[PDB]
Amino acid sequence: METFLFTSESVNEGHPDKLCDQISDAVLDACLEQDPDSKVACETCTKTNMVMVFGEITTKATIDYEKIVRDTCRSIGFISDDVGLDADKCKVLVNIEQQSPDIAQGVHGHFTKRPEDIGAGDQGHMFGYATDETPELMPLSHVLATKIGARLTEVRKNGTCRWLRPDGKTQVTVEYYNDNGAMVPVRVHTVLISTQHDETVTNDEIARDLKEHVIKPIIPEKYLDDKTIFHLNPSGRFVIGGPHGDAGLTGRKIIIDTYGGWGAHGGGAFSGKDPTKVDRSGAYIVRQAAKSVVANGMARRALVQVSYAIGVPEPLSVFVDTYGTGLIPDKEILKIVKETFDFRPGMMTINLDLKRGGNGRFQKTAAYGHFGRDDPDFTWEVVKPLKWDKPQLN
Amino acid sequence: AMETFLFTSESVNEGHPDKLCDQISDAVLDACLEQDPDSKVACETCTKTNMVMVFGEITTKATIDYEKIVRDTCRSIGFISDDVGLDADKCKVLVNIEQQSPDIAQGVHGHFTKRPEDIGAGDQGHMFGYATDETPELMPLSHVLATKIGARLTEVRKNGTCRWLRPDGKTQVTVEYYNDNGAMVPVRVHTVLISTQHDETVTNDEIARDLKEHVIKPIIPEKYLDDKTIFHLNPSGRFVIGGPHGDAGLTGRKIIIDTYGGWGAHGGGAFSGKDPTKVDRSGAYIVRQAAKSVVANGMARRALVQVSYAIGVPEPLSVFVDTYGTGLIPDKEILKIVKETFDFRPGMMTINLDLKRGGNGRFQKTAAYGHFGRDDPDFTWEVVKPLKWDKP
Ligand SMILES: C[S@@+](CC[C@H](N)C(=O)[O-])C[C@H]1O[C@@H](n2cnc3c(N)ncnc32)[C@H](O)[C@@H]1O
Ligand SMILES: C[S@@+](CC[C@H](N)C(=O)[O-])C[C@H]1O[C@@H](n2cnc3c(N)ncnc32)[C@H](O)[C@@H]1O
Ligand SMILES: [K+]
Ligand SMILES: [K+]
Ligand SMILES: [Mg+2]
Ligand SMILES: [Mg+2]
Ligand SMILES: [Mg+2]
Ligand SMILES: [Mg+2]
Repeated sequence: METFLFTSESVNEGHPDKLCDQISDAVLDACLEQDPDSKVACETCTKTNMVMVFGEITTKATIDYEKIVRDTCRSIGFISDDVGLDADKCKVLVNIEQQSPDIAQGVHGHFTKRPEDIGAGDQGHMFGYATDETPELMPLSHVLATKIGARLTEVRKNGTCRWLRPDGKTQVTVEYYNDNGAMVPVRVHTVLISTQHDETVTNDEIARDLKEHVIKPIIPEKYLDDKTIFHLNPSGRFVIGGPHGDAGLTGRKIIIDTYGGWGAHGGGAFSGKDPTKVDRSGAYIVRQAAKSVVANGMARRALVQVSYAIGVPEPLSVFVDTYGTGLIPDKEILKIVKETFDFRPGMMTINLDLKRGGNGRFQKTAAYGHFGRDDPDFTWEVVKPLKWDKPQLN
Repeated sequence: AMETFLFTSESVNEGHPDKLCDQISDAVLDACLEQDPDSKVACETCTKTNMVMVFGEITTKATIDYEKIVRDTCRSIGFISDDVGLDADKCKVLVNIEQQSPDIAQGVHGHFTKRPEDIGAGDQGHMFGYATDETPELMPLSHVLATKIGARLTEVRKNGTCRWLRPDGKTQVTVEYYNDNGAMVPVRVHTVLISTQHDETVTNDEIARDLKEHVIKPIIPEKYLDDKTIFHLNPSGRFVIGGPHGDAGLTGRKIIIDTYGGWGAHGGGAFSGKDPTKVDRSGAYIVRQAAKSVVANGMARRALVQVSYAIGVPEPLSVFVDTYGTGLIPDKEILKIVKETFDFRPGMMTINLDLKRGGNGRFQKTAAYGHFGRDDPDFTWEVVKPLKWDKP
């Protein structure tokens, strides 16, 4: 058994970049709840005692940008200068304008084009990935780092670890075997957690609590052994956190948002964008495509690329690769995927019901990742039946 | 019939508002390293209509005019009027820059007391380096053509060939590829796309003519072009409003365009506005050197290298090498050689690649047209290292 090490990280809801992603998606949800046809490109940035929302929104919604910022900051736990931002005292800056008329005519003819004619809202390329190594058909390295980060938030909010503050990051090194291009986890090599904390707790109590309350409950017993390496607040002190410790921006966690370094990324951020922004509706459809290929048993792993030009509905390219694990040739998987999914932006919006905001639909997507999640609002997680002849059947 | 697949990479030029932000961020870094090479810099930039903000964490002995660095960067790019999407002299410049968290500074560098081999990673994360023999710069052709078409787009605006051009432009190339036992062999350019900002003096037929004869045809090798290549030339039909005026920009929103255009992998960290204790940068720069050295020494046709860190720990938590079945020796041996040849500790990388020297736009030059595949001697991570191996 020749093995290799692969590492992915995560950050929880209180990381200053993820805070911005969550605020950006709070603004989106708010615009859509009132005006489903909202054009939203909402960017957020944060530093000590400052939040700025900026970019382009055309909506009929009545929005107060200041209340959405201050509410999002509050629910996450940023309620004093001690935890790294005070939702009720921080400066909130707004530089939001309507979408360029030049973009609006090409994309959606100023709200006049029919679904099937809606152009991509920008150029770019997006990838979808899926792997049979976990039930959610995601990479184990990403899934553990992410589920450890969610746990880290949960034990802060349920009172299991009262010493926790909101800002935390995780990283997991998984030791893998390649089985004919499929990825088979062997064991967890290294676990890293860095978490903000108050001045009541010793580093021995942090190490103990993280192993017992956060790590052992999330990682399957069979991947943990007495050689697994643990780094637990390795910097030795994490009291100052959130924006007070580090400025955050929307769209600076795009690998954490997706597959943790597995598959590929076309580089587009998701948060604060309505679904004419193919960066988001396009990546979601290619995840649904990649997942459907693995879930139907057509392959053990699959990577799908799509690409767009602004004002053009049809994709410029589509790629399927199954890393040698496909049970039919990759070009027939490409033909089945092209027959089965509509990559036109106006169609993707409707097929995935992405014009619904409210009940934090998108805000929920803006921490703990966009993919591998079971909430029915994650409509791109629903597997589509695919038509093919399985080698094993007559 | 030869089996092929389509792979698409994009680029943006120096007037893209996200890329403007990367070049401001890295202009700040330059100014800081030119006066104080031990400068700790995490300089973030964002921009919208008539507005640039610099923010984040700088500890430097340097005496810096942030406001003049912003304006001079906006000016040399060409944002000199509201008509081209930002005026370097009119716009509001906001600054929310403060000193690095002492909790980070103690753990990372012991407030400037830790020796190089003991220097902590400034953060956790992971970082990928890639190389492929398909071009002479050992970059993927999809990425190279998109990138070099965008740099030509800027060059024909500056040199006065196409006087209707404004600063903000995007490109995208779809390449048709043959898989030759894991090695990537480019067959042809399937689709070329350009969207460029433009004044009111030019017609769409003049744009499409000029973009093909002045911009595309000079850059793309003839052997890759044919009478079936698809060309999307300003497909939105109108691009007069541009720059920050048409789209908010942010530092670190072009990390794929900064790297390998969707080939290899990305750990998700941004480069621009960071000093070298930031393993996001020094980490990705050394794994590029390692990947490039494996391919350039003839050990493989393609190579991916991952490295990972924990904050405050000098040694990486993991390394992986994969050659996609092109390695002439087993990957576990290539890993052994890379570990023996490359020092991944952040204090060591900084000195070995000379990353503590800025000025003369050392980093500002990496903040557009990509950090890899360039032969400027300032790109010390492009220098190939000899590797000791026995060719089978
Ligand atoms: C280490 S900071 C990034 C570097 C920072 N811009 C600087 O000036 O060095 C990145 C993230 O690590 C976490 N972090 C902040 N302070 C930390 C500390 N003292 N120890 C460990 N992790 C910390 C927070 O999640 C923060 O957003
Ligand atoms: C189209 S904008 C992204 C979406 C935008 N935030 C919105 O409100 O729809 C992204 C980039 O496309 C380019 N762009 C801007 N205006 C354009 C136009 N009218 N036609 C084509 N490309 C344009 C610029 O490079 C800009 O930074
Ligand atoms: K930052
Ligand atoms: K934007
Ligand atoms: Mg960040
Ligand atoms: Mg983009
Ligand atoms: Mg952008
Ligand atoms: Mg990072």
